[PDB]
Amino acid sequence: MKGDTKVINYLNKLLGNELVAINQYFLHARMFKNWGLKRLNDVEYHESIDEMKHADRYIERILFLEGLPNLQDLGKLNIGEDVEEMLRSDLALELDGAKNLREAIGYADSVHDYVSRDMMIEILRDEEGHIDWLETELDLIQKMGLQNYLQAQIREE
Amino acid sequence: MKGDTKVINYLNKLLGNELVAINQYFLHARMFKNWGLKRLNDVEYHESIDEMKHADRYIERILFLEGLPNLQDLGKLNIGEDVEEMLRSDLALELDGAKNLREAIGYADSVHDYVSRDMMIEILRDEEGHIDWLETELDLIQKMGLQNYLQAQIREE
Amino acid sequence: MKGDTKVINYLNKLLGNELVAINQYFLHARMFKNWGLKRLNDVEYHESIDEMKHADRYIERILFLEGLPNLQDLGKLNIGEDVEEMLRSDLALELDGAKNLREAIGYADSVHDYVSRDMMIEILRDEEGHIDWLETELDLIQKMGLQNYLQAQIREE
Amino acid sequence: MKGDTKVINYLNKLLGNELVAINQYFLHARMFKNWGLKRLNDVEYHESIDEMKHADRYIERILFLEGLPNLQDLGKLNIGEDVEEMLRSDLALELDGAKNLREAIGYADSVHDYVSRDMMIEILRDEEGHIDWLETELDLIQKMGLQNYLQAQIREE
Amino acid sequence: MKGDTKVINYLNKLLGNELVAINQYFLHARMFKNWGLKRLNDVEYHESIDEMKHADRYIERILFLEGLPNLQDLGKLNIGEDVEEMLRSDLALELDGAKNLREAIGYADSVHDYVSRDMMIEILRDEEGHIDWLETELDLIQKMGLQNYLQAQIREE
Amino acid sequence: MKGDTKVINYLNKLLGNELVAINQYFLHARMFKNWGLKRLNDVEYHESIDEMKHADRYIERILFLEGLPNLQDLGKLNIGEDVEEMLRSDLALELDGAKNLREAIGYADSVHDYVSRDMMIEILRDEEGHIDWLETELDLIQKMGLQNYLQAQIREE
Amino acid sequence: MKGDTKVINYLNKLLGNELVAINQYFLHARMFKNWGLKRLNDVEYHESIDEMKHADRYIERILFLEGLPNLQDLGKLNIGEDVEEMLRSDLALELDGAKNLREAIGYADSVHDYVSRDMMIEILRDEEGHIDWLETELDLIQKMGLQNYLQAQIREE
Ligand code: HEM
Ligand code: HEM
Ligand code: HEM
Ligand code: HEM
Ligand SMILES: [Zn+2]
Ligand SMILES: [Zn+2]
Ligand SMILES: [Zn+2]
Ligand SMILES: [Zn+2]
Ligand SMILES: [Zn+2]
Ligand SMILES: [Zn+2]
Ligand SMILES: [Zn+2]
Ligand SMILES: [Zn+2]
Ligand SMILES: [Zn+2]
Ligand SMILES: [Zn+2]
Ligand SMILES: [Zn+2]
Ligand SMILES: [Zn+2]
Ligand SMILES: [Zn+2]
Ligand SMILES: [Zn+2]
Repeated sequence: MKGDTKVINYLNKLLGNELVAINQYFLHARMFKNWGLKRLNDVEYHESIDEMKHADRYIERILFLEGLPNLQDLGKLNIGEDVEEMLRSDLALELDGAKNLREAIGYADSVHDYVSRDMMIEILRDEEGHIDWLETELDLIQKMGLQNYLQAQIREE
Repeated sequence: MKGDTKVINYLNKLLGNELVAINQYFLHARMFKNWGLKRLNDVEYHESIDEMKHADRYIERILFLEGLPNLQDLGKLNIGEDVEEMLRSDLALELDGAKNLREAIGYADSVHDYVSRDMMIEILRDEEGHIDWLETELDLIQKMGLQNYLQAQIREE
Repeated sequence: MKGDTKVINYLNKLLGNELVAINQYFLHARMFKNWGLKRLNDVEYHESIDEMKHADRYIERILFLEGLPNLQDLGKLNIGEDVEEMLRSDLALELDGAKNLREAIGYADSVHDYVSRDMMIEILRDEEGHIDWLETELDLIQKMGLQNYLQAQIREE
Repeated sequence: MKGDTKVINYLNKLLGNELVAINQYFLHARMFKNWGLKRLNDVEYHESIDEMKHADRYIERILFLEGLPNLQDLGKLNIGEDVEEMLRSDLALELDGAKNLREAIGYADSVHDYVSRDMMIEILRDEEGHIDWLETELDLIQKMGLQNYLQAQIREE
Repeated sequence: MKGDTKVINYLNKLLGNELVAINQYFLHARMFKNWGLKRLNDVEYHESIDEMKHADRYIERILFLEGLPNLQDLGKLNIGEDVEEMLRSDLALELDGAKNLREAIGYADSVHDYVSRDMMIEILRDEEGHIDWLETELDLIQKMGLQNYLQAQIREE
Repeated sequence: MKGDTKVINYLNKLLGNELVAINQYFLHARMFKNWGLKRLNDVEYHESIDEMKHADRYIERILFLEGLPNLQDLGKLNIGEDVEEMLRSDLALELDGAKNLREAIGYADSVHDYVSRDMMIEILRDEEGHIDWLETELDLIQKMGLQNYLQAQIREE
Repeated sequence: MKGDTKVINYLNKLLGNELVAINQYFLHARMFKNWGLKRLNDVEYHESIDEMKHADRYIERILFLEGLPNLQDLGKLNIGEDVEEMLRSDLALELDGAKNLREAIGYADSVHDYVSRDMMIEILRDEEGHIDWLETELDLIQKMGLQNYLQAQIREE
């Protein structure tokens, strides 16, 4: 069913955001796992899988709309070297992604692509969940101190 | 069955205390949940449901005695901005509540409303349990320090 | 994640509507139960619980958006003294609430708060169910007459 | 297998009767559900479904006989505005349809289409059950009065 | 254990109230069953049994206190001839019995018979439930009229 | 609850679309079944049931909004005579219906009927699935040729 | 445990080959799904998951050896527009990848990194499975012709 060209361009842009987040969260999860921070590996691994499922939904929607999914153009990763810097980099990426989502959702409504919009709102709700988790962990580091915070990560929850 | 007017007035006063406590505990619980303090969310939410059940018991008893439950006049909430201030505010509210309960219990006995009295003694028992929990947590903060105490709240028990 | 100030104000106003509805429905449920109208007790009790669940969603959303939930300012209850008066008061209240809901949903969209919008649309759907139930009962009183209507309430459904 | 032209014409006539009855019973059922008359929604929905299965049987039989089922020419619905008027309209429609069935059954026998005949007799048996249910409900309205009658419809059977 | 003489006298007075109520409720229940009012037979039979368990508790307590249970002096029954008169007679009897219970409870406290007191308060709680059921039924008769009220009694609940 | 008059008009137009689609998908299904194309019978039968469920949602919504469902005015069927023509006819009908949905969804938003809008977006989502299925089948016929395509339809999936 | 620098570089190169394969196979899988070729969607999806699992083993090994996994530099995708082109492209990618693997396995042995070698031989055996499946499918297209081959993909296996 031929979709609106600019809607397909926005979906490719959001797919590009999910591709960056997949790699960044998956690498962060295995860095945490290597350091023995099991709880953080578990959450970040599951965050990584959520972004993979988001990428799948964009890929299928784009193809349904008769566009060409662009899995070629990976954007900048910001890996970071310590726990706080890693979580802050994830959070910055998420806030940028939500901004792009909000734009695409408004546009999709104005051209009456309500099914693309409905899918993007469900994805945005998941992203707000990822944001909440990141903001909360960053705050906990501040309130209990990094040493207590790291000790809390060693067992799976 | 027409009840004593002053007993109905005391029951409405106690109902009013429960209404404040329901709101204060429920909001505290969701504040803790938002901060990622799961154990405190769990306990405060259950303390909140306990007060809801107390409020139910007063409402039914007042109607049985042919009075008019007053759910309109909400007393002052004292929310607080940090863990210790919140728990201290719940404790202050509970202690004021137990005082009113003791007074009503004595009076119900004087006019031979022993069933309203039996109900109030059971609620007072529950309130002494909320007080015990609050006092103990405040003492733990002091003994282990705030950072260790916060760390201990992040997993459910 | 910092929310739009006016969205938070709308959320607090809708929360205020839920708090009124919780109390009014709960007290009506127990009045019905005291009169031995078990079926009306059951339905009104379940609507009060639905409104409690709505209040909880507003509270959690306001806190996530970094605002202050206002559980202090209870609006006017209109209790009523007989079955038809009580149902009509619940109806007027629902209709006023639905009006404020529609206004907030439109505004959430203008500022791209699509998750708050998506939440409030699910709550609106629930409110339209409460309205449908109230309007239907009111029409049944008219069609079968009050005595038959009361008779049909004495057994739980 | 090439069927008799007039038999196919009769089958299309009866299919037309079924298509009117599907819509009329379905709409009556949902009108009853909207009014809170659950018992009547339940019966009329199930009659609607009976008529749908009758239509399916005509369609398949016409196809087997190498004819063209006509689902295009919808006959006149008579919806009605209150319970008695709705039931009486369903009854008039069923009586008309039974008269057409009797004629078609006679004709199928004279051209030796005994399988079309046997199908139509099983459908006529179901229609006589529909007529019996309608005649009985209308008589109950008279005997107990409309107010008691409507009260009797509010719960599922 | 030798009990207080007046406490035993009060226990025998209350036992006497129970013995009247057993007979009156049992006979009312069977009168209702004979008339085909099954719901009322069911409730009144179960009230009869409650009173029997109350009597058993008085008998055992008087024996433990080294007193002589008096099952000889049956007080006045007031049976009544129609549903409302029967219920109103049960209610008057229960109100009288509650007044005697209140007096005995006050007295047991002043002589430090706290276990007799605790038993009597549990019995008073059950009696207030009996009073509530009666008051509610009598009000239902008024609100829906006697004919609808009797119709509502023909099936078991 | 009194709905917006133009919303009810749109709901009636959409209902009219579903009614055409019910009949056309149902007749196509049984034509495939008669031809021994069991796979196509199964899919088209399930699409017809999907449109019946859509039609039920429109009817209940219009009644809730105090409108009159119009099941009388059946639009034009285009049945077709061979597999490819029938599929193309279903596709043209679906695309016209999706255009009407988009218009109604926009309008519903402008008058704040967010629950009617929410219902229509779910239905649109289903229609886009119908569309995808039809487009895919039509492309398969071209890719593998009609003879292989027919062969693939004889067994149930 | 500090690994050999050139081993880590080989590991990063092979991880790069997996990242290309994950994307190419996943998009191919969803392209097949869109065309209604379910059997091809299923196999290519499961091959993509295989590559994801390989990527994970490289990442974990590189971190264990204290190197930095490079998930930033994505190599050239060759997507293709029809089934045969897409399969040939996956085949070319696989053969290039197996070449890089053979080279790395040899070198791991020269520097006594036998655990890296053991991991890479297991991945190579999986890659030879992917190669076998692709060569086999390409040969089937030529032996049965593309129309029959496409017909054979529409049902899942
Ligand atoms: C186009 C990019 C990718 C897409 C679309 C994608 C997609 C998916 C999907 C749909 C699943 C199934 C998840 C579920 O439903 O449970 C999955 C699983 C998985 N993915 Fe990816 N993924 C991508 C990239 C990656 C990358 C780069 C890694 C690198 C580690 C990875 C690692 C995994 C792992 C370990 C699993 C679980 C496999 C298992 O044990 O079953 N994925 N992926
Ligand atoms: C008049 C004031 C209230 C009364 C009398 C009341 C009463 C009740 C009662 C009786 C229950 C059932 C508890 C049980 O048996 O487990 C309940 C549950 C609940 N209440 Fe309230 N409540 C009141 C106010 C509130 C408020 C202000 C909130 C705000 C959030 C709230 C939130 C809840 C929640 C989330 C539940 C659990 C419902 C569930 O099962 O999911 N209540 N309440
Ligand atoms: C009119 C006179 C009385 C009648 C008609 C009556 C009748 C009955 C009946 C029909 C039962 C149920 C029996 C069964 O099927 O198991 C019962 C139970 C019982 N009765 Fe009576 N009774 C009378 C007087 C009394 C008195 C004076 C007592 C003094 C204690 C008494 C004590 C009990 C007790 C303890 C039970 C068993 C209750 C339970 O635990 O379920 N009854 N009676
Ligand atoms: C107003 C229009 C129609 C409406 C509203 C309607 C509605 C429905 C509904 C709600 C169901 C039950 C679906 C489920 O939940 O599984 C159903 C079933 C069915 N319908 Fe219709 N339908 C309509 C027209 C038709 C027509 C013209 C046919 C012609 C055959 C038909 C044939 C059937 C059949 C065979 C079933 C399944 C019956 C069974 O075996 O239980 N319907 N319909
Ligand atoms: Zn995402
Ligand atoms: Zn995310
Ligand atoms: Zn309390
Ligand atoms: Zn408390
Ligand atoms: Zn609500
Ligand atoms: Zn509501
Ligand atoms: Zn029929
Ligand atoms: Zn019929
Ligand atoms: Zn007793
Ligand atoms: Zn009693
Ligand atoms: Zn549809
Ligand atoms: Zn459709
Ligand atoms: Zn691989
Ligand atoms: Zn491979």
